[PDB]
Amino acid sequence: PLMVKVLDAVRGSPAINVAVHVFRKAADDTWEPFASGKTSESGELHGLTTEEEFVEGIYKVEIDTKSYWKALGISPFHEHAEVVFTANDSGPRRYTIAALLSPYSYSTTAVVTNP
Amino acid sequence: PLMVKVLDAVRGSPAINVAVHVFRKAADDTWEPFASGKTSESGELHGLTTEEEFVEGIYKVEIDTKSYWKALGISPFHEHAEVVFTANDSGPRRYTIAALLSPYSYSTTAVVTNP
Amino acid sequence: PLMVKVLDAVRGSPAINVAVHVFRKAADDTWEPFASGKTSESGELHGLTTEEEFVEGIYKVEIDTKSYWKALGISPFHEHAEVVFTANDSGPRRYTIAALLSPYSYSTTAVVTN
Amino acid sequence: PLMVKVLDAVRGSPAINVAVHVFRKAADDTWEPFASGKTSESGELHGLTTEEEFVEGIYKVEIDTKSYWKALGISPFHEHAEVVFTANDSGPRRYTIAALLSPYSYSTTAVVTN
Ligand SMILES: COc1cccc(OC)c1/C=C/c1cc(Br)c(N)c(Br)c1
Ligand SMILES: COc1cccc(OC)c1/C=C/c1cc(Br)c(N)c(Br)c1
Repeated sequence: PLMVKVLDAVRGSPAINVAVHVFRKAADDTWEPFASGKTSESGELHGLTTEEEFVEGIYKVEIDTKSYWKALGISPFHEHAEVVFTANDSGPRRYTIAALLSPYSYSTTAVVTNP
Repeated sequence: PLMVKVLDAVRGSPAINVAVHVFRKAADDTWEPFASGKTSESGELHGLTTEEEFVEGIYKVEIDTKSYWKALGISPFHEHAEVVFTANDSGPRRYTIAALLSPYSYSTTAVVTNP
Repeated sequence: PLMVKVLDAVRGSPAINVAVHVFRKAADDTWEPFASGKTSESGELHGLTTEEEFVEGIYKVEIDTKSYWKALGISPFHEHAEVVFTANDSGPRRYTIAALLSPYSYSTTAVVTN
Repeated sequence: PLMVKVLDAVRGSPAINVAVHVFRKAADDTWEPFASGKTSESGELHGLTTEEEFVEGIYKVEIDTKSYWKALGISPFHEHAEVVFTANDSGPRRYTIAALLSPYSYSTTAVVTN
């Protein structure tokens, strides 16, 4: 129900080995760790959560772009890219969070489908 | 060897039923029709060409964004999005041309892999 | 030393009257208010800080995209757009943070000049 | 009535000295030269046309991205970036075409104002 896709706008490739941390806003308004992983050789990260676990809430998907660029050699502008959204508030949906990375820029989109 | 992926930044969905026309620059410097198709329900268009057919050259992938937006109801800025690139000049590669559409904007990227 | 520019990809216009909040990361890892404002008719927000106050550190620029879309009667995906970066003195002097907004997507870049 | 703004997503800067060629679609469906120039130090190109000359029609703005990247010693994907649009009098008066460049990608938007 939650997938992340990351592309590299410099290389024209998937962004591989990108760390991703997901948080969910708690009752007390803190950001609780929810899940985490790394993108694959295809720039994809699946298996973050289950439909049972992925309840309604406000989620933050933090993509560790700095760590990606620095592992490359390369000094980027942003600390990370954070994507924050309400999920599942009209029932369960499947979410793909995509990001396209450059050293001083990124774009992000969502694909939301109703299974 | 040539795939096209189109997303809709307004709806948060694949861009379905988008017409795509591919041209290849000829010896005489004209743009010859090469292939064409429509995106699927997943916003993807496969089956445009074969490795045999997809020789070295300068290719133009014209994504008919205006027709997409107008079929929607909706009056957009651009006539189309054109993606022009040299392909296969270091031997065969697989190319994915992606576009993310809004009424007054688009972004495009390439994913190039060596099979 | 710090400017924000916001554009609207649906209407082909500056994004006007967008709330923007800037925070600086404190020693205890919390985010403290730094500057805020609303974008102008040109989608710009100037006058956020001065050279004196804008010291090296980690800053967050939070753009209230949800309220922007809702005011236009459009349903959006994101709660906000967040741009988090380090200001570094050995780089050029002026930072412009730009964002290009759509309901389910945004783009952001930095223009850092001398 | 027509301005072009080009930014560099790798270096976080204006894209300076980029060649830009503007064409207008002729009655016979060919593209005829209209205006050209090179972006300034601020990544801008002004002075392309006048209100008198910039009549309704289909225009193409071709940004020579390949030469830009090659001059920086970087290998790029695209031959150029093409932006094709109709100018319509019943819309706002001034058109700004912006582009944000990376070696294997670009973004473009229009800001159309009165
Ligand atoms: C879900 O997204 C995908 C899934 C599979 C394959 C894909 O491309 C090969 C994509 C592309 C995503 C994408 C994201 C952003 Br942001 C921009 N700007 C662009 Br252009 C494209
Ligand atoms: C008219 O545009 C401008 C005028 C003055 C200053 C500007 O930034 C400092 C801009 C930004 C343009 C812009 C274009 C794209 Br395409 C994307 N993706 C992004 Br983000 C931003």
